[PDB]
Amino acid sequence: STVPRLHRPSLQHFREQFLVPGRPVILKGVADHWPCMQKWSLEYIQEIAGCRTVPVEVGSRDEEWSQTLMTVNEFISKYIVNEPRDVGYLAQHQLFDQIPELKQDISIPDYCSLGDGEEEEITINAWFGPQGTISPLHQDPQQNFLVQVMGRKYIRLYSPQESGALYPHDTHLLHNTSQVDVENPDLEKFPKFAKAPFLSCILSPGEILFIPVKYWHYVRALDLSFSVSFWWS
Ligand SMILES: O=C(O)c1cc(C(=O)O)c(NCc2ccccc2C2CC2)cn1
Ligand SMILES: [Mn+2]
Repeated sequence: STVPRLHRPSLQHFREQFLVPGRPVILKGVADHWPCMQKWSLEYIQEIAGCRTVPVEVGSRDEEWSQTLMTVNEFISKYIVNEPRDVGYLAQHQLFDQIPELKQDISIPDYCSLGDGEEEEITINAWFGPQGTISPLHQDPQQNFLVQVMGRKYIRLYSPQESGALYPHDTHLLHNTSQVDVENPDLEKFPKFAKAPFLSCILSPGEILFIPVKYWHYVRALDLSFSVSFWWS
């Protein structure tokens, strides 16, 4: 079944029915009027950040992801517009600490204040990449508000209760990552994955997905996509 969509729910309503229990939800009417929703085009991102060095993750379309450095202009040029030869992702980067002028175009969701951490310790990451970027099925150690700004993203969510049916890697460095290709699972090797229930959604611009702490999430970009994630506790 699908992730429920709620429009500007109260802090208490979000705290009691989702944050505390750990239930995913899509929040509407919250970030749809953030400045990023009208300003951030490729033309705008180049003007404000084109000459800045950003980390980019590259990988083949069972291959393997390496990490390099290049200017935003370079990234867009040879991973977004010019019929890219490989997949490049400006992923998990604190672009807004590097570029404060872009931090004016977003805010911190008020729902974060319901956490036991400090606002200064919230990690804001930019996920800027082309159609086709795919995360592995994985779980993070903090709460997360995934704000979609450009394009859409298909996202699958498995509860932490389903960890057994997701076959996590046994190396400590990857114990938070699933061995299973979500959208083409090897059921002969990972049979328990087939009967694991899940939530799914297509996250579209203006929307915020609340990924509870340690909720397994799988993300695939359907179009040219720019997402901003808020990791908070
Ligand atoms: O908000 C979140 O928790 C979140 C969002 C995304 C996203 O792609 O939007 C995400 N993808 C990870 C991913 C994809 C493609 C190559 C590499 C990587 C890894 C970072 C090394 C993971 N986590
Ligand atoms: Mn994640």
